[PDB]
Amino acid sequence: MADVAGTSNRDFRGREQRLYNSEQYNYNNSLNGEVSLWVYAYYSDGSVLVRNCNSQYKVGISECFKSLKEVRVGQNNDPYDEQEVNNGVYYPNGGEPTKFHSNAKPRAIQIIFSPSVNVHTIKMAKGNSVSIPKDYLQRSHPWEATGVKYRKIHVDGEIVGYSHYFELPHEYNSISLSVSGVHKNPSSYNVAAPHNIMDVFQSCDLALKFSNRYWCELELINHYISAYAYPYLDINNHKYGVPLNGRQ
Amino acid sequence: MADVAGTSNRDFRGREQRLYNSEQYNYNNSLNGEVSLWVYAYYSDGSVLVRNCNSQYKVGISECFKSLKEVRVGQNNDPYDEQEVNNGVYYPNGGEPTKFHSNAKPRAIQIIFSPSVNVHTIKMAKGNSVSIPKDYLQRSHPWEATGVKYRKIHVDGEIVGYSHYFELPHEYNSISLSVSGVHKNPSSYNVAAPHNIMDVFQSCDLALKFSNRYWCELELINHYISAYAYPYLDINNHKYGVPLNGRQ
Amino acid sequence: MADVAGTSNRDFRGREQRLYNSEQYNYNNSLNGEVSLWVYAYYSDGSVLVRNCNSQYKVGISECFKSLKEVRVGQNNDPYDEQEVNNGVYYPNGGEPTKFHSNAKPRAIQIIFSPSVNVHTIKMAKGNSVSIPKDYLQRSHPWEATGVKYRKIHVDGEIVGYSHYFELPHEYNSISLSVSGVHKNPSSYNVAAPHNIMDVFQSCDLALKFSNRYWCELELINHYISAYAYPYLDINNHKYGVPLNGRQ
Ligand SMILES: Nc1nc2c(ncn2[C@@H]2O[C@H](COP(=O)(O)OP(=O)(O)OP(=O)(O)O)[C@@H](O)[C@H]2O)c(=O)[nH]1
Ligand SMILES: Nc1nc2c(ncn2[C@@H]2O[C@H](COP(=O)(O)OP(=O)(O)OP(=O)(O)O)[C@@H](O)[C@H]2O)c(=O)[nH]1
Ligand SMILES: Nc1nc2c(ncn2[C@@H]2O[C@H](COP(=O)(O)OP(=O)(O)OP(=O)(O)O)[C@@H](O)[C@H]2O)c(=O)[nH]1
Ligand SMILES: Nc1ncnc2c1ncn2[C@@H]1O[C@H](COP(=O)(O)OP(=O)(O)OP(=O)(O)O)[C@@H](O)[C@H]1O
Ligand SMILES: Nc1ncnc2c1ncn2[C@@H]1O[C@H](COP(=O)(O)OP(=O)(O)OP(=O)(O)O)[C@@H](O)[C@H]1O
Ligand SMILES: Nc1ncnc2c1ncn2[C@@H]1O[C@H](COP(=O)(O)OP(=O)(O)OP(=O)(O)O)[C@@H](O)[C@H]1O
Repeated sequence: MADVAGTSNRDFRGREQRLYNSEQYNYNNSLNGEVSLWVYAYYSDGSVLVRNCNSQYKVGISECFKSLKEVRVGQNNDPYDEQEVNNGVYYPNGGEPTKFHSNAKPRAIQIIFSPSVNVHTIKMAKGNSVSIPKDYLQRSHPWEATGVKYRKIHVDGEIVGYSHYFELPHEYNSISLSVSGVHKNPSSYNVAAPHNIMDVFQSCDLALKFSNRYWCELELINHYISAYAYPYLDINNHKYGVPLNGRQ
Repeated sequence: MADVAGTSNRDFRGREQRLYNSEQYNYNNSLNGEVSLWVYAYYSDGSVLVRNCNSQYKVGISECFKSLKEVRVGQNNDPYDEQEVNNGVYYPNGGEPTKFHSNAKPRAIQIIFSPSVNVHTIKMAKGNSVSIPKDYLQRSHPWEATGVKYRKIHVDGEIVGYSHYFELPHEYNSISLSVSGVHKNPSSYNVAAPHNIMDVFQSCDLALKFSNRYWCELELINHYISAYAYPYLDINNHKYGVPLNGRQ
Repeated sequence: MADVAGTSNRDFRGREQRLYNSEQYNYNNSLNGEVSLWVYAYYSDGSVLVRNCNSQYKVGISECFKSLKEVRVGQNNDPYDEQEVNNGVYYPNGGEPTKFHSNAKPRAIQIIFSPSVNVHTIKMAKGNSVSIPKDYLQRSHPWEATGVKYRKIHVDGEIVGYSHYFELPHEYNSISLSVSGVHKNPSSYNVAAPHNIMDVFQSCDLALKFSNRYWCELELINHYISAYAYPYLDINNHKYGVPLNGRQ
């Protein structure tokens, strides 16, 4: 005898490796492929809650003020005091917690999409603590289209995902949050027109969700992001992901 | 320069105020606007759980027997005994709780929609304790269309919302509950036909939800309803809401 | 005369009984009828979690690794240790629980549909512990169509439901799970084309859900399955259900 490895056009092992990676990249971008969304809530103790949803055609996550708060499973969370925090955040002077600022409040949110999203379809409702998009329902558009703010996460010249990050450093940064994006579809075949619409309804049923609180960004990077070939952007602006298209 | 306030057609401050209010009322009723649903569960201790959802195009809430039960966050809820209540309510003589009637059972339900709902589209599945609409699945239509029972909440001659209220005073009033309504659309443009269908799918992702148990109706009126310009109807048939159209 | 019972074509009581049963069977199969899905998670202590959803047009259930785990309401569940189990199952050697195998892990899953499902529409995402269908998102089709594996549950010659059962006997059988099916529609009228599409969106709102952990299969058979005329298949391959069509 056979040709020698890495010297000719008959390194079929090499060609197959490149195709395997290209096939995965392009399958993900096909209408048969996943589109995925991660919402990361960063807490002052360094821990990070991730909410993930993976689905065909479109994907979303919807959270309220309470559901974004840090919960340390199987440890003390002062649940009564934190309900009083909630009452005090839903209306000023509306509660009697033993604290001014709950350390269970997120300090920042990172939204990441898989590279298979179309950024023009991204929608976000970053609402107030009682789940209104813009102060009062009567004046609220139920979302903002924020795609232009999404940064490409590049690795080795390939877009491995998209990130929108915003800090919540101020005491009044008390939010509810929903996010939605639609899978790429450069064809003119509408996946939700009658020929395929019921499948999109089924995709709502079939969407897989994951949630966990990791003790720190290092642990998240190591045992979640890297383990499962997900894209990420850390606090030092370091990009993580696996470039696949046309690559060995 | 200038004319004197409140004496001529050049009180532009006055005209702008009236337009600001009219714009909010009419924006809410546009296809860009919210439709909102509140389900209030009233408990014997005077507290009130609210479940709220705010979304474009259509909105709904789905609860089971268990999820409607009173939960006092961070206080004693006798969770084992209340699981035995559940077993005893799912099937007669099916549990061994230390009580005949759980005070965590709702005594009444009020369903309120924003004025932007079309009442003809309202659907409710008030089912039994195991989440069947009408005793057995084989004979169950999955909803009832109850719009004709909805009372207008009028303030200053304007409809600020719609209410359907039913008490659960009897021991056998053990329910599951889902409710759905569609945003007004007097146009013939179908928001869920192919030109806009994927946006309606995204609205399912983007819908914002809120839940809280207020200690009493007074507190709910003060720190939830009134604070956020929501419609309400209290036990004394008093109407709450903010009239906007054509008004200063 | 009157004729004597059970001797002539004028036993109208008999004819009405047969029609009542036939009407229920056939109503369930009409587009006005329910389609229902049950996911049973079997634990080593003999208890069984059921997740049920009942809805018009289509129905689904989506669970993650954590949500399928046994929770004994109001009893000790060692929540910190079980969070460490989760960390250790999401990534090998990723936690520090006091055990090798959590007895809260399901030992098997049974998926049952009502007889009103079309088995060709059934879709399942049996994913890994972090909610990816097939190891990595890039290579994952978001479901498998498993209808050919569904066994008919026959009683008295009638199909009363469909079952797909799989054991999780191995230590590596750590899963996430979503399942979806569409209600029979032998007509060519698309329930999700524009004439009726918004109603299918409302059905997503209106779907009723039920969850409970029964202490054993006997109790489930007695107080859930049999009580509510649901189909079932027990560990000894015994079929349960109520035959209705053309029957008294
Ligand atoms: N492209 C390129 N890579 C370099 C160069 N010098 C060092 N490198 C390293 O080599 C890596 C790329 O190697 P290859 O993947 O085999 O080069 P390629 O350009 O992708 O060529 P093909 O994969 O054969 O199409 C990069 O990640 C660099 O870190 C250089 O001059 N050009
Ligand atoms: N319309 C009306 N309001 C009265 C009358 N007497 C007292 N009021 C009070 O005045 C309020 C309405 O005042 P306005 O809003 O300025 O009157 P309006 O009829 O709405 O007239 P415009 O807003 O200028 O179109 C009501 O809420 C009443 O409580 C009356 O005779 N007619
Ligand atoms: N069909 C049938 N059933 C039998 C026979 N012998 C005993 N059985 C029992 O009788 C039951 C059926 O009785 P029926 O429902 O009145 O008989 P059928 O065949 O359904 O007749 P129709 O309901 O009048 O149309 C079955 O469940 C059997 O357990 C037999 O020879 N033929
Ligand atoms: N020294 C080099 N000279 C020329 N081309 C390079 C070199 N290093 C990498 N490349 C190529 O340039 C392209 C971009 O790779 P690069 O490593 O810059 O991506 P990146 O990970 O986004 O970089 P960075 O994260 O440092 O901004 C790839 O096709 C890669 O093969
Ligand atoms: N004394 C009055 N004489 C004439 N018109 C009035 C008077 N008070 C209010 N109105 C007008 O009548 C219309 C209805 O207002 P009204 O206060 O009756 O509404 P409402 O809040 O539903 O009343 P209620 O709650 O007492 O049934 C409004 O346009 C208002 O400006
Ligand atoms: N002894 C019998 N002789 C003839 N027909 C019978 C007899 N028993 C039942 N049947 C009929 O045969 C058909 C199938 O009934 P059968 O009891 O076999 O269904 P099944 O409950 O699926 O049976 P199994 O569970 O034992 O496999 C029905 O129409 C029934 O009336």
